[PDB]
Amino acid sequence: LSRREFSYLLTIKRYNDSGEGAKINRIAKDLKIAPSSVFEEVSHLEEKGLVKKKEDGVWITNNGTRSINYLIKAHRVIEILLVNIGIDKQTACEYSKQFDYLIPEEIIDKLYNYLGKPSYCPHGLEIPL
Amino acid sequence: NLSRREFSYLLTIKRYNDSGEGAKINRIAKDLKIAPSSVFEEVSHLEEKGLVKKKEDGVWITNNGTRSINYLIKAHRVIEILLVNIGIDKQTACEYSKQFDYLIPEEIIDKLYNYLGKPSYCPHGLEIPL
Amino acid sequence: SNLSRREFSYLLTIKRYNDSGEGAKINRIAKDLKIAPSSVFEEVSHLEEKGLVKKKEDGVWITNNGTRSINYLIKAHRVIEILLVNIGIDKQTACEYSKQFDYLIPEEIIDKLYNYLGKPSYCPHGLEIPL
Amino acid sequence: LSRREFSYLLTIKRYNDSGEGAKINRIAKDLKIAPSSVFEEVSHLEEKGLVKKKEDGVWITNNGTRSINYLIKAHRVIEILLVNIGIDKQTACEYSKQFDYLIPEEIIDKLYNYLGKPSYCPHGLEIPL
Ligand SMILES: [Zn+2]
Ligand SMILES: [Zn+2]
Ligand SMILES: [Zn+2]
Ligand SMILES: [Zn+2]
Ligand SMILES: [Zn+2]
Ligand SMILES: [Zn+2]
Ligand SMILES: [Zn+2]
Ligand SMILES: [Zn+2]
Ligand SMILES: [Zn+2]
Ligand SMILES: [Zn+2]
Ligand SMILES: [Zn+2]
Ligand SMILES: [Zn+2]
Ligand SMILES: [Zn+2]
Ligand SMILES: [Zn+2]
Repeated sequence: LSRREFSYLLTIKRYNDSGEGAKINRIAKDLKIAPSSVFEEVSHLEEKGLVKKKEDGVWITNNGTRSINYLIKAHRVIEILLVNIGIDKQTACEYSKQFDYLIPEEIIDKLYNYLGKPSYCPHGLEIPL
Repeated sequence: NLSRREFSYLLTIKRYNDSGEGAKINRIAKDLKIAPSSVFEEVSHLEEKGLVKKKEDGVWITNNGTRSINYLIKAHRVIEILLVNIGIDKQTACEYSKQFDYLIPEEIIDKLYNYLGKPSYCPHGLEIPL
Repeated sequence: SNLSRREFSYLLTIKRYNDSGEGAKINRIAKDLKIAPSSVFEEVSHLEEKGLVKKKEDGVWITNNGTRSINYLIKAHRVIEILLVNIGIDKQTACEYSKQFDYLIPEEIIDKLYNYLGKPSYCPHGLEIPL
Repeated sequence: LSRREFSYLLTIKRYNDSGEGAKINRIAKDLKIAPSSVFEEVSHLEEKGLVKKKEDGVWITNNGTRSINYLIKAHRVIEILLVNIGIDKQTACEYSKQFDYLIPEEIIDKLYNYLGKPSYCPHGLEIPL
C-alpha cells in the first residue's frame, strides 16, 4: 500500500461511511487528479482485493479497511517513537509520513508492543489494534 | 540524501583512494559488476552532491563523502540496536535495517542514538561512529 | 543545458514507450540500453530530481520539461553542426565534434546561434531542428 | 588541460612571475582547496610535464605557459562568436568558461579564421597567436 493508495482508500471510505459507493469523478475532484488516473488506480486496487465495484460506484473491502487501519497504526506508532526520542509533535507527523508506509510490518507490531500497546498518538487520535 | 547504491560507489572509491589511487571508472564498473557508462553518469551526480571529485587520475571521495559513508553506517547500526531491543533476531534486524536506514533523517538517527544510550557497537560487534 | 548525453539516451528510451501509451518499466529501459536495472533505478531517481521524469506505478513517464530538454539537446547538436559545416568542417567530423560539447552549451547561445544562422530547419544529415 | 588545472597554473605562474616557486600550502590558501588535494594534483601536473618541482617550490614550464595561452585563446575566440550572435559580453565571458576548454582544437582554429583572426576579445584583452 502506497501513501497515494492510502488517500484513495480514505476518500472512498468517506463516501461508503456516508452510504454511497465512491464515483470516479468525485474521487478525482476531491483529490485533484485526472479522472483517467483515478480509473486506472481503482482497477489496481480492485486487482489487489482492496475495493470492489458495484452499480453505484466503488466500495472498500474488509481487506481494504484492514490496510487502512494498518497504515494508520504505522503512522501513529512511529510518531510516538519520534516524540519519545525528542522530536517536536508536528515534525514527528511529517517525518513519519515520509517512511511509515515503508517499514516492515514485524517492526510496526514489535514497536507497538515495545511502546506499551498505546491507545492514542501524540495528537490524541486512536491507534488501531 | 544518500542511496545504498551510492553507498556502494563511495565505499569502492574509498578503497582505491585509501591506497593513494584515484578510482578509475572502468575498475569501479568491474568491482560493482555494472557498465562503465553507468559509472561515468552516476559519478557526475555524486560530484554535483559534493561527495566526490572527478580528476585526471580518476575519482576521489571528498570529506562530505566520507561523512556520508559514516552517517549511513551509524544509521544502519543504531537501527539494528533498536530492532534487537524490540525482539527481532540480529540477522533479520540487519536485513530489515538495510531496507530503510538510508531513508531516515539525520535528526531522527542522532536522537535515536542518544535515546539508546550512545551505544558503541552494533549487535554484530561492529563500531558505531560518533 | 544541464542534461547529459547519457541522460538523453534514457529519455529517448522512456519516450518511445510513452509515445506508445505505456510507462517505461525499469527493466525494459535497462535491456534496451544494455545496462543494469539497479543503475537504471538509480539514474531514474536523479532524473526525477531534475523534474525530467515522473516514476509512477505504470513505470516511468517523461515530463513536459523532459520532452523540452530532449528537443533542446537536438537543437543544440544540429545548430552547432550547421555552424561547423559553414566554417569548413566536414559533416561527419562535425557530427562527432558537436557531440563533445553540444550538451554543455546554455539555452541562450543555442537560440541566438539558431537565429544568427537563419533559423535552419534541418541539419546537414537532413534531420529536423526543433524551434 | 582542464579548467581546474588551469587555475593551478595561473596561481603557480603568479608566484613564478614575481620570482619564486609556489608553495603547496599557499596554492591551497589561494585556491581554497585542501593541501592534500593540491599536493596530489601538482604531482600529476608534474607527470604531465607542465610543472617542475624543486626545493624552493613548484615552477611553471614553457609547456605550462603554453597551455595557459592556448586556453586563453579559446576563451577569447569563443567570446567574439558569442558577442557576434547577440550575447552580452559579460554573459559571454561567463558562458564561455562553461565549455571553452572542452572544444576540439580544430574548431577554435577554424573559428579564429572565420572571425578574421581577431587580435582582441570584446573586453580588449589581446588574443595569443
Ligand atoms: Zn496502485
Ligand atoms: Zn500524524
Ligand atoms: Zn500485524
Ligand atoms: Zn498523531
Ligand atoms: Zn546517485
Ligand atoms: Zn589534473
Ligand atoms: Zn594521482
Ligand atoms: Zn548490519
Ligand atoms: Zn550490525
Ligand atoms: Zn543523470
Ligand atoms: Zn549529428
Ligand atoms: Zn546532423
Ligand atoms: Zn572572458
Ligand atoms: Zn574577454
